[PDB]
This record gives sequence, structure tokens and C-alpha cells, in this order.
Amino acid sequence: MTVKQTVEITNKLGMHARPAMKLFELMQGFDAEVLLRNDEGTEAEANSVIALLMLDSAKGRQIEVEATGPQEEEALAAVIALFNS
Repeated sequence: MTVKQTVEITNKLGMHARPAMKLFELMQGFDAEVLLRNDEGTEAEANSVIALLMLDSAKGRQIEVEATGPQEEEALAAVIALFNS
């Protein structure tokens, strides 16, 4: 099944915009689809630049990162690790 995890954005989705950019590279290195979602219910598809811009406004908001695939855990863990600094 799919694997997601709620992560609170403390006015910093992580190390600058590297996380978002790195995600694109991770999706290629890992086998699984990663998707981001804001508490507002806005699906910030990690495969869309427009979505990344919307997440930027999520400074202090909660989001729900979802990952599907064999390595879905790695992708999600990698993103969570980056968001946690």
C-alpha cells in the first residue's frame, strides 16, 4: 500500500529548496512515486514546479507527504530527514 507521514513545517521545508530539487533526483534513484499535500488539501505534486511554489507558502503549516513504491519508505524517509534538517 501507500506510505505517508505528517510533517510540520517550521517556516522551513528544509535546507533551502534543495529538498524539493533533490526529491526529483531521489524519485529517479528510488522506485516509488512521492506526492506532497498541504493541510489546506492542496496536492503539491512533487512532479510539478507550480506545486513546489505553493508549498513555499506553507511556512508554518502542516503537510502530508505520501510515497508509493517498494522504496516508498526510502523516498519518504529521505524527504522527512531533509525536512527535519
